[PDB]
Amino acid sequence: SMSYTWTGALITPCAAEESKLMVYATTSRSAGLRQKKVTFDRLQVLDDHYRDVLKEMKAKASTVKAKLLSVEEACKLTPPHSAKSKFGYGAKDVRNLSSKAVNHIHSVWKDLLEDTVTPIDTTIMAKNEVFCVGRKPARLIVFPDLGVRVCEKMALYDVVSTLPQVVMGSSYGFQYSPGQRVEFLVNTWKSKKNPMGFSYDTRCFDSTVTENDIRVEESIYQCCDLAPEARQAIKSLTERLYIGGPLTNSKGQNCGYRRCRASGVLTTSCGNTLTCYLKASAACRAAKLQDCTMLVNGDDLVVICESAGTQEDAASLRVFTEAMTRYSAPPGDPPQPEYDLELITSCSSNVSVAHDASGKRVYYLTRDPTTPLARAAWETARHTPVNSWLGNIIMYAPTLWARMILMTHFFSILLAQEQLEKALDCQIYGACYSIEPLDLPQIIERLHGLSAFSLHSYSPGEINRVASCLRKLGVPPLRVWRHRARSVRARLLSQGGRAATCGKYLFNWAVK
Ligand SMILES: CN1CCC[C@@H](CN(C)C(=O)Cn2c(-c3ccccc3)c(C3CCCCC3)c3ccc(C(=O)O)cc32)C1
Ligand SMILES: [Mn+2]
Ligand SMILES: [Mn+2]
Repeated sequence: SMSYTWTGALITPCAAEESKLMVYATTSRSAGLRQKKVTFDRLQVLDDHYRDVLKEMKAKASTVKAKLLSVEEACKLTPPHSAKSKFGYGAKDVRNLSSKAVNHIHSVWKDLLEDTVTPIDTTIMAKNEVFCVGRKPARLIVFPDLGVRVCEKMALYDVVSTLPQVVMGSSYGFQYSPGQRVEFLVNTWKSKKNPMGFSYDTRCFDSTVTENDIRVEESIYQCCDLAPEARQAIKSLTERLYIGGPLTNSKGQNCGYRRCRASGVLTTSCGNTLTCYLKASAACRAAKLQDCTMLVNGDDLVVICESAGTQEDAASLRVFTEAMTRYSAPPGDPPQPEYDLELITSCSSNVSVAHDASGKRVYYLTRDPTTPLARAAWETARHTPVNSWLGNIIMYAPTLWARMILMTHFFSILLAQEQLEKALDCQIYGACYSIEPLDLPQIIERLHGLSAFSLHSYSPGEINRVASCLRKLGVPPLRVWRHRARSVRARLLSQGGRAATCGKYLFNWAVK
């Protein structure tokens, strides 16, 4: 059946958008191009590999016990900036246990227990994301009302935060920090006698997810030891929200129908991950890949295995891709075999090497600096909820490009404007922090270790990538950034106390 049906009505904005300040942002104006790409008929033929894998997943999920969150708990874990409800309350009311929000949530819950059929309304919107130079359309976000989003947490928060790591073990990508991800990948690579690996990424993964996939996910969740009420709500949520439902735009008009994965529900990330893991493990078996190890974050997959030779590997990946296509998930680009860990890119990121103070080799996670640089450029002009600059400084703090350019530029703009002690909002790992720039040294030490302030002798490929990137975007080269940073460091050190600590740790690399 069709991933989507459309009525004719447009996907409309809810606010003042802006598609430029080179660097652009996606808007609702481009939503029609996205609608085209994500609209198609799915075909799926399962086989005994798929079935054998699923059976093993269920046997693991059957050892998981999960509880209901109370309304109260679910209210307290609602994110502070999520969309206000149609029925008269917002995120802030939910979190402060307003009687209006609580009585309406209890009523949504009771309706889920009592009605297991009526499709549930979702709003469709175009996501506003900054990119770099061609132009890609806006991604679509599809979410139900806030009261339903609280009930999803009641039914499933304990399941989605416990089950996946038990079912997928070390392949569950979301349990790792960047350093931990690197350690998994490097250890896996070094365990093979002749390592080969590849990344796979599915072409419109949300749209490839079928009704059967979503029902299979529910059946995994029902292997858990759950309270009766939980089982009924999870079934009712599966039938009324997860498999499909109607879409309505920001102006309350009927946009169409969805018969595929919603991007804006609690189970999206866990479901996608479980479903990809299931099809990818089955596809490794069809392909007959030797000593296979997988890392999965949504539909981003790395596989690392024993090479069987050059032409053998190339053919084996074709058989893998064929199997994945039969299971409903063709790739955006065909996967390529790699014999260098550094060349495998997934979740937009890759492993690279540098040296610590003692001269020990140290592996760290990096990425192409183009999009992060563009995004930080945008937040120099405008101002966001997410502060992607700061998040990137935190997650990629050991990288050459974050230390030399991102850290430098932003502590300079902060000295200039005297905003050192002003806290900034910052979305990292699905949660919104209030970050004080002088807190960074401690945050980076906690996330990456002290070696992050001390790494040198980076790999020549990484240095050249940063350098080509600066040149392509019009930003000063690295010699300029070393000079500026000597200046920024000097100032911070004059300011004493905590700002002196920033200068000492964050810019120790600039000293002569
Ligand atoms: C004539 N030339 C210099 C003045 C204005 C400039 C406009 N451009 C292309 C930029 O500003 C590019 N750019 C950009 C930039 C612009 C667009 C996309 C990506 C980076 C940045 C970002 C780098 C990372 C921190 C955030 C600013 C930037 C920083 C400093 C400087 C600088 O010249 O000192 C330039 C930077 C063009
Ligand atoms: Mn994809
Ligand atoms: Mn992906």
